[PDB]
Amino acid sequence: TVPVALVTGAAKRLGRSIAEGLHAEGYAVCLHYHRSAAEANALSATLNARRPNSAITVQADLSNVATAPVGADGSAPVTLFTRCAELVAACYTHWGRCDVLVNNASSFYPTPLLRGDREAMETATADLFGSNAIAPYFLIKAFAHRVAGTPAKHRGTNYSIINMVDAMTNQPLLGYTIYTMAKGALEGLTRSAALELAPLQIRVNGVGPGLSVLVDDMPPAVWEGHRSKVPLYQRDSSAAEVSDVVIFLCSSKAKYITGTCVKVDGGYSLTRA
Amino acid sequence: TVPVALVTGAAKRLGRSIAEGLHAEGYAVCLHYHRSAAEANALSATLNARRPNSAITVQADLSNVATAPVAPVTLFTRCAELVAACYTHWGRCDVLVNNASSFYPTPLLRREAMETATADLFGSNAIAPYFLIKAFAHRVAGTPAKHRGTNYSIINMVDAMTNQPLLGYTIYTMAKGALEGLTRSAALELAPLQIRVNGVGPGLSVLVDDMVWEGHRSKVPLYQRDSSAAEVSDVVIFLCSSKAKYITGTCVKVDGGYSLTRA
Amino acid sequence: VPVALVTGAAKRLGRSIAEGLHAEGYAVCLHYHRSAAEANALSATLNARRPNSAITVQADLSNVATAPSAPVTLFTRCAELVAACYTHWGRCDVLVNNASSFYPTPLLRNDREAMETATADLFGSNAIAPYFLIKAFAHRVAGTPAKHRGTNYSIINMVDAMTNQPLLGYTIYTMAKGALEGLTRSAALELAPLQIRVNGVGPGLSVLVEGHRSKVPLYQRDSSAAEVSDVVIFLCSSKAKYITGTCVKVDGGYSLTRA
Amino acid sequence: TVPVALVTGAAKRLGRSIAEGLHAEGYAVCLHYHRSAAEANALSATLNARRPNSAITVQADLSNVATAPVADGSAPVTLFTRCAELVAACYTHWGRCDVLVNNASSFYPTPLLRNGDREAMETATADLFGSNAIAPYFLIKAFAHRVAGTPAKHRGTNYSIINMVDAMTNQPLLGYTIYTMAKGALEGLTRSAALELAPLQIRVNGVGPGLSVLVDDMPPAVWEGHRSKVPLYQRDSSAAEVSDVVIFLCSSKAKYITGTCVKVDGGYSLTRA
Ligand SMILES: NC(=O)c1ccc[n+]([C@@H]2O[C@H](COP(=O)([O-])OP(=O)(O)OC[C@H]3O[C@@H](n4cnc5c(N)ncnc54)[C@H](OP(=O)(O)O)[C@@H]3O)[C@@H](O)[C@H]2O)c1
Ligand SMILES: NC(=O)c1ccc[n+]([C@@H]2O[C@H](COP(=O)([O-])OP(=O)(O)OC[C@H]3O[C@@H](n4cnc5c(N)ncnc54)[C@H](OP(=O)(O)O)[C@@H]3O)[C@@H](O)[C@H]2O)c1
Ligand SMILES: NC(=O)c1ccc[n+]([C@@H]2O[C@H](COP(=O)([O-])OP(=O)(O)OC[C@H]3O[C@@H](n4cnc5c(N)ncnc54)[C@H](OP(=O)(O)O)[C@@H]3O)[C@@H](O)[C@H]2O)c1
Ligand SMILES: NC(=O)c1ccc[n+]([C@@H]2O[C@H](COP(=O)([O-])OP(=O)(O)OC[C@H]3O[C@@H](n4cnc5c(N)ncnc54)[C@H](OP(=O)(O)O)[C@@H]3O)[C@@H](O)[C@H]2O)c1
Ligand SMILES: COC(=O)C1CCN(C(=O)c2ccc(NCc3cnc4nc(N)nc(N)c4n3)cc2)CC1
Ligand SMILES: COC(=O)C1CCN(C(=O)c2ccc(NCc3cnc4nc(N)nc(N)c4n3)cc2)CC1
Ligand SMILES: COC(=O)C1CCN(C(=O)c2ccc(NCc3cnc4nc(N)nc(N)c4n3)cc2)CC1
Ligand SMILES: COC(=O)C1CCN(C(=O)c2ccc(NCc3cnc4nc(N)nc(N)c4n3)cc2)CC1
Repeated sequence: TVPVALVTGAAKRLGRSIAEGLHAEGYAVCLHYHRSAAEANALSATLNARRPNSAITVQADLSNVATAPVGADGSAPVTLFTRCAELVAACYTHWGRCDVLVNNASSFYPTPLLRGDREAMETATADLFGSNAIAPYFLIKAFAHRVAGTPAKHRGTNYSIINMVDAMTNQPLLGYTIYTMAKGALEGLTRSAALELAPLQIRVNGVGPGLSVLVDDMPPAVWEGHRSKVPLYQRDSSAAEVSDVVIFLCSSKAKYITGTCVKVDGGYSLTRA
Repeated sequence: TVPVALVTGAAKRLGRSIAEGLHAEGYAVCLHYHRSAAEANALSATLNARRPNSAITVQADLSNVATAPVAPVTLFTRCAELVAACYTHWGRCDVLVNNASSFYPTPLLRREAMETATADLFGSNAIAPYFLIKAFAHRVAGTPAKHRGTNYSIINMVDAMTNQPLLGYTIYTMAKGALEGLTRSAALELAPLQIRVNGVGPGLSVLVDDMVWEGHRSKVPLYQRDSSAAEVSDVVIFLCSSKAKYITGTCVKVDGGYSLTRA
Repeated sequence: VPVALVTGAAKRLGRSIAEGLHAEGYAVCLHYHRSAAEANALSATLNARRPNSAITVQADLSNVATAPSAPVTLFTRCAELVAACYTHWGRCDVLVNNASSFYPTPLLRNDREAMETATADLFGSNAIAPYFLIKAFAHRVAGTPAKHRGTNYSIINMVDAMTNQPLLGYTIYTMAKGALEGLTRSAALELAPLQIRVNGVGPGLSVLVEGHRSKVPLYQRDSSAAEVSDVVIFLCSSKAKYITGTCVKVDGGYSLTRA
Repeated sequence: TVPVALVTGAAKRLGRSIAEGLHAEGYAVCLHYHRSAAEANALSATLNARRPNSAITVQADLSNVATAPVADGSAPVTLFTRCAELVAACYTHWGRCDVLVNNASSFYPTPLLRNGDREAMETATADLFGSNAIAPYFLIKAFAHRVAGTPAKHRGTNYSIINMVDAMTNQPLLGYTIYTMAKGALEGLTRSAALELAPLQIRVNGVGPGLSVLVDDMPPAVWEGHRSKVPLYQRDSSAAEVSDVVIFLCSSKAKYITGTCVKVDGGYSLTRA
């Protein structure tokens, strides 16, 4: 009877803020994580403490690789598609529903054209394309099938899919090609899924941050200079300044919106060198 | 500290729903109208009944023309006077919604009406907005930083569908392209004053039953209908809320996936 | 012998476009506003290489009234431009909307008349004159009996690669270019049945009158005039006959940059 | 002395016309193919007949799969390896590669929604993404590497990369999600590679057809019905109407253009339902 949100990469930063923002609205939240088990279980505890049985954690590698079956007798590697189906399944198993999907998990590191390895280049392609593009596709598919399979009478009235894209990829970041192409893929998914799932009343939108919760592992004057180029406030956003938009888009007040993106970027994309 | 919204073309349809939506969030509302005096006054009455002194009306032709006093008055002056009306009455203006807009054909293919059409469609949709944003920014720049609002917001009502131009509506389409440029340019220049500038583009919203009505309706992917006024205004209201304080220079399409379509 | 009308033809890109079209065989109507000397000299060069292959026509393209029956509107001056082509050579196959004022209209200081002249000048040259010119052009074609019509009608609007990344203080200019982009799309749709193609070409930084230069990813300079005009010429060629309603950025990657 | 173009999926339709159009401008042309051996060899023969040693054919599956071991004896060949060998082929035979056209592309439905069912699935993802996006990336990588490796004194003066994108993908075709995502990934690559390869004076641009040489495998009236939708001419383009734009972009006349797309669609993207 309570709406259910699945949030990938939910353990920290903008994914946490999204899970939290949805939770404040009344959602039960499936918190996905890959490597951040401690932070995800802690976040779950906070949410459950405020409202019993309003959170769970599920672990999955969203890289475009087949994982190992759980080396022994009777099985076959688990495809990304299956791990994605199981994520959505986790929501139906536990709460009997899934109303909101947020595709937030994403790897982000350089793949330069101009310059051990083989494994680097192979793994990077799978990981960056998986997390940013191919997993969202399969996740959206599982999500869609399970609404299609729900008798109209038992269906939700506010199905929403949010894809976290990037406001800045038309102005690409030097050396981040695979990432950038993956976000471009994700933007196509938004449009194409919004079109094909319209008859089911599944809305599909994007939210593209500019600079948000900027990692500060660098000279302060450099961190500071990066920041200062956002026209608005001359700083990166907080997590909530992004997650609040995600929340609105999922609200029944946004039910005519589909197939679109909202940049949250402090006018950063308006800039030129 | 009641914040003040100026909404152009506020008397009916989407402008009314925006005035109402902002009113419900606590704004005092300057309702601009041109010809729809009766409807604007009635709406002001509703809002004032709910909350005393929370609404006024001001009349202005937003066409790019000079008018008379019975000095012809230029569009720039009428625009400045709109923003000034807000300061005179409540001593502030926090929100501006550029909503008023003419919309009729200017076919390229089968000089009196040509020029008045140009002035009207360009003025309402583009030039008046520019002047309004100018007046708005000047009043803020002139307010000592101590006494400034904390959530200045300008929303331009654009069009989701103008990349897929409506046949025979060239001037209108160009004016909306001009408005999109104003959104980006104003968002950049006013950032240092923390004035956010965004657009909202409806697709098909609140169709008068021109008969065919079912024709257009039926190729909106989402729901196969046009939107209600609130389905648009709610987005406007969000964009004006402090929760949307990192958003500037951008547009939100409210079109039910309509722009995703092809012939 | 096809005819091109080129607004703002006296110097810089307008001149390189006139020249580039002339080298392809076009007769060229060179429009100018103030640059009479330069336009007449250019016309002399072109006529010397090929007799009667160029003329000059003067018009303020600002959205004002000027000079006489009674005040002459922008619409009329625009019609007269296209008419000059038909009168002299009995045709007009290519239109290039190139003429364009470009100067600041700040929202924040750092009155009035300067603003109401600026509005009419920047919107007129960049957007309103183009519309009327496109209108005049389309009517002359619609009125030509089909068997007597050209086979490669082309309109090119000079837009701006960089206006999604607005130049600080240039709001009316930017809005006018956004207006011109809509004209491109709208005219391309409505004139398709007459086989009039309508496209845009957007320079980044071209022929600067260096800080800015060094910011361009490709070559770290501004373009030459020909680096822009050659694109225009291609779009006008029969090889480009399936292209309409689109823009080409000629910007050296400049619009790919961020601050 | 003679500039060299590599054209992927060159055997037929738009890729043949591109190879032909480059050939007419003086290029030697590496014509890659996958399943169309006969057409590619026949096209090579025409080009060689017209100008001796001005064409070669080379075969590669550009699907994102590992392939042809040394019956085997050993290790699987990576897509990246096959891609590098394509560009290598050009250097081995003619000592250069000036132009790369990423034209090969698979195109068939991947519906979100229902009514070889997971090999099909898996092979669709690798094939659509591979041909349309991942192989282009690796090809662009190999190409840039060989230029970077060329002493500036032995470097060509007109290096050009063209990615065949799609004018219509912002108006997505119902049921072709993966294809659409893949083209959005290719658009990312265009922008990103244009930025990163600028310092080596490698230009990187896209050309997006609307409807070109439309397959007529359907009731005439339905075929006529589809073309009739194009506002310009009410027909699909010919192959040359597309390839001539490609050729222009590669010409020295286009040397200031990089990081952009050119729609060749007859105004088709300007339409709405
Ligand atoms: N922050 C920004 O300035 C910014 C800017 C533009 C766009 N965005 C987009 O906004 C979203 C959120 O931003 P963010 O900064 O919060 O993201 P983030 O901190 O970089 O990480 C998001 C989460 O994604 C998960 N992830 C990465 N690769 C994965 C894989 N192979 N399999 C499963 N999960 C994987 C990680 O989960 P675990 O820790 O559990 O392993 C990570 O915690 C991302 O999609 C991002 O690309 C962010
Ligand atoms: N409705 C849609 O499907 C749709 C679609 C795309 C975009 N939009 C945009 O959304 C906004 C609102 O849509 P709408 O249908 O509610 O608007 P609307 O009914 O067509 O008109 C809005 C108001 O604009 C005022 N107006 C028109 N010309 C004016 C002028 N010369 N001077 C001063 N006021 C003038 C009129 O005020 P008076 O009645 O007082 O004279 C009119 O009531 C418009 O900007 C529109 O372009 C709407
Ligand atoms: N150069 C660049 O870096 C750049 C960048 C982006 C876009 N563009 C676009 O490309 C085009 C050409 O650029 P450009 O630098 O060569 O242009 P430009 O030198 O600034 O000026 C073009 C011509 O426009 C004419 N003009 C200006 N105002 C006019 C008016 N009111 N009525 C009639 N003519 C008027 C002038 O003609 P007269 O001299 O005869 O008076 C001028 O020579 C322009 O549309 C421009 O916006 C250029
Ligand atoms: N035709 C159109 O209306 C249209 C519209 C929009 C965009 N485009 C784009 O323009 C380009 C050309 O159009 P087109 O219609 O000529 O293309 P096409 O006929 O469908 O096929 C292009 C070639 O791609 C090759 N290819 C497909 N999958 C491959 C793979 N897994 N590995 C290696 N090669 C593979 C095929 O080569 P083999 O035959 O040798 O196996 C095929 O002949 C494509 O990128 C397309 O996306 C075309
Ligand atoms: C080779 O390295 C370089 O050339 C630069 C890359 C940019 N750089 C940065 O510090 C930096 C970090 C984040 C930037 N963008 C914000 C962003 C975008 N997308 C993201 N996606 C995910 N998944 N996670 C993020 N944190 C993220 N951040 C931009 C620049 C310094 C070194
Ligand atoms: C020459 O006439 C024609 O070719 C068509 C034009 C489209 N048509 C319509 O009924 C129609 C009406 C509104 C349409 N768009 C919605 C829209 C967009 N912008 C607007 N702006 C303002 N200011 N007001 C509106 N109502 C408005 N509506 C699209 C088609 C039938 C006749
Ligand atoms: C208030 O002044 C300023 O803030 C800056 C404005 C930018 N500036 C420049 O030197 C400058 C000049 C041209 C620039 N863009 C190229 C451009 C774009 N459009 C044009 N349109 C026309 N019609 N003519 C041009 N020359 C032109 N140039 C960008 C920056 C220094 C001072
Ligand atoms: C599930 O099937 C359907 O719903 C429709 C799909 C569209 N359809 C078509 O006949 C069709 C064919 C090509 C269309 N687009 C042109 C196009 C775009 N990209 C392409 N890419 C490649 N690689 N090859 C092409 N031939 C190609 N064609 C659009 C519609 C009929 C059935």
